[PDB]
Amino acid sequence: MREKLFWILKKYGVSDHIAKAFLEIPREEFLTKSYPLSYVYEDIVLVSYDDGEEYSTSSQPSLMALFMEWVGLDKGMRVLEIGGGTGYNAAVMSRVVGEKGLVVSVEYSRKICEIAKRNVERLGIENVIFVCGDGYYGVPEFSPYDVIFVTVGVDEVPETWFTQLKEGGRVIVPINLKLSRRQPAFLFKKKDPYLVGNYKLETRFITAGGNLGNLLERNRKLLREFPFNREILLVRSHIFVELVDLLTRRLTEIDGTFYYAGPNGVVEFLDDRMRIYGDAPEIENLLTQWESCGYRSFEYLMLHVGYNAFSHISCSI
Amino acid sequence: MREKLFWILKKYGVSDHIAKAFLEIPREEFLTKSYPLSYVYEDIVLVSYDDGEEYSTSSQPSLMALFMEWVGLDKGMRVLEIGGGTGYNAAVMSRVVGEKGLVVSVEYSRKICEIAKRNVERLGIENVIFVCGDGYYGVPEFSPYDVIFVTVGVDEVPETWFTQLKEGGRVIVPINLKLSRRQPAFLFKKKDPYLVGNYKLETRFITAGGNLGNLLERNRKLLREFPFNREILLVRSHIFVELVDLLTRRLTEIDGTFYYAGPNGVVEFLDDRMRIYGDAPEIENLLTQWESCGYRSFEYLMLHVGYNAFSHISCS
Ligand SMILES: Nc1ncnc2c1ncn2[C@@H]1O[C@H](CSCC[C@H](N)C(=O)O)[C@@H](O)[C@H]1O
Ligand SMILES: Nc1ncnc2c1ncn2[C@@H]1O[C@H](CSCC[C@H](N)C(=O)O)[C@@H](O)[C@H]1O
Ligand SMILES: [Cl-]
Ligand SMILES: [Cl-]
Ligand SMILES: [Cl-]
Ligand SMILES: [Cl-]
Ligand SMILES: [Cl-]
Ligand SMILES: [Cl-]
Ligand SMILES: [Cl-]
Ligand SMILES: [Cl-]
Ligand SMILES: [Cl-]
Ligand SMILES: [Cl-]
Repeated sequence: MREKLFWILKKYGVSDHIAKAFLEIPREEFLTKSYPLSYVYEDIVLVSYDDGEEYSTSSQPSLMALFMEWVGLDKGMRVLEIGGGTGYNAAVMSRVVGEKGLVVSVEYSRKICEIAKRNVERLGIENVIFVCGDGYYGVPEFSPYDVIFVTVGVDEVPETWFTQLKEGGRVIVPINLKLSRRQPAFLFKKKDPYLVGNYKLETRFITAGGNLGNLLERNRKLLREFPFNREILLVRSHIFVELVDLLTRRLTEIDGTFYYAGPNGVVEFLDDRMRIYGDAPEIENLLTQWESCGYRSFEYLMLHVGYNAFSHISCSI
Repeated sequence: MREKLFWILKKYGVSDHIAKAFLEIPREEFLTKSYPLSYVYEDIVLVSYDDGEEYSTSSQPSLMALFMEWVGLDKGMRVLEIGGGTGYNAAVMSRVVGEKGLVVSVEYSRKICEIAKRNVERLGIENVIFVCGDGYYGVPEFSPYDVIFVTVGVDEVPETWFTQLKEGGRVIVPINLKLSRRQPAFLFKKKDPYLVGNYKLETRFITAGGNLGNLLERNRKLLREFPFNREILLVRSHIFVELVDLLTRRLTEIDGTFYYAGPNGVVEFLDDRMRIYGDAPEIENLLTQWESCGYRSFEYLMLHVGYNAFSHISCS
């Protein structure tokens, strides 16, 4: 029953206003497959749709509640959810933001998105708008948003989301760190022209398709030919490459060699060494900042992701 | 007369092969308005043309001789002269490079250029080619050049000249500084992808027209909209802005405020600080290097002007 889930969330430290949201939405109405109710209200992930071709899951309730607590989701806010699925999380967040708030959710699968629209209608929810398409583009018509809530692993936070986010808005997002076979989730706050934030924990969301899952491939198109400049010894190169992936969103690879596709140069990353073609002073700056921060991995650094500005690292503690 | 001029050039340390060229060219043949011969050979600037609307001047002989010495002008070289005027300096250099050398001289004024052509034609000087046009473009066909010899104040050394210059080639050039309104002359040597050089002395030349005199206006068109990033305080801002003018050649201005029009951002220069819109790590690096070099002005620094590369400052 919903009561047990509500209680379990309270035990997790989830506040009353967010926990109450989970008490008001019947999770079973979002599952296309029948499960015993005792299973429906367990704090676990549930397959919500599976036809052999397409698949979707309802996320672990406590993780979603934590995400909501972390971004400070509350009454009257406007949220852009990426990876709506059959709609359960969107429905829960709709109760959190209340009647004056709004939830816009994007689902890439046409079939799954249509099922979500139906579920929203069946439950009589009037403040949840589902959009069927690639979350990469966001939904500018209903921006600005207070929060960008991502429930699918994405290669990057596209500039679209940044532009659609209010100054001071938050982004909770699981990033596909494919080069390390990991999915770290981060919490960012917008302070134009940056998203400033920190790593939170490892997550297990479905990996995104479309333009939210082909960044390496897309960035190959950004590569240009530049004359060789110089080489620089690089310690813990893999750790730095992870940081370039997260901070620049311009990392790509050709034949297994990773390259930063810069606007004025290309940086080829090798085993504890990097070759610079053209100019990439922004990469030299990240390296200096990283060195000043003890060469620690991304989990222990404050990230300043620039939009129409280069990125930087800080570790003031 | 020319005999006195020669003696003076020698007294200034000018080599014999260069000073001798001044004994072979009649300066009076390049002046359209008669002057007493005793004045013609004084070591000064003379008005060589003036129809009331347009005018040109023959530069100070010793300054030209020094320029020649500094770029190592010698026999068989190919020189691109910018700002040919009525042709006197081109003619003198033609003697230095000899029958096997060549002087390609560009003059922007159609009338003055025609006069220059008539002058070398009349004197039978055959290794001088005058081009009537904007020196901004140089003259690709006759490159590679050993030397680019500039005799007019220019806003920048365009990439065209860099491309047309041999590796190891030299450029002697007076640059129109946008802020201080001075015309310091610099000696550069090409070491792809840079022109590496140093300030030599302050000069006074006619300020170039065409694309060699409208850099601020051209760069204003390169400005783009970028979000405010951050503000950076700095001391001796004017000194730094002049270095940005010289090293980046991307300076512009609107209503008296100078801006660096960068590829990825715009830097607004204020009296005691600069505001960065978008990003300009290349400026951030020049700033750090300048501060490292003691916040000194361009006269004391080694400039590495990049072409298809960002620039750098050194002070070894
Ligand atoms: N590029 C892209 N844009 C928008 N949605 C995507 C996507 N790639 C994947 N997805 C979707 O993201 C989803 C995440 S699982 C659904 C979690 C959802 N918040 C709920 O409450 O059920 C899947 O349904 C999947 O098809
Ligand atoms: N963009 C441009 N390209 C080539 N010449 C230019 C110019 N702008 C100005 N000039 C010219 O540069 C000249 C400099 S005065 C001439 C010095 C000349 N070497 C001589 O011996 O007389 C003037 O004739 C002037 O018209
Ligand atoms: Cl490949
Ligand atoms: Cl591949
Ligand atoms: Cl670089
Ligand atoms: Cl560099
Ligand atoms: Cl930077
Ligand atoms: Cl100053
Ligand atoms: Cl001052
Ligand atoms: Cl910055
Ligand atoms: Cl520098
Ligand atoms: Cl340097």
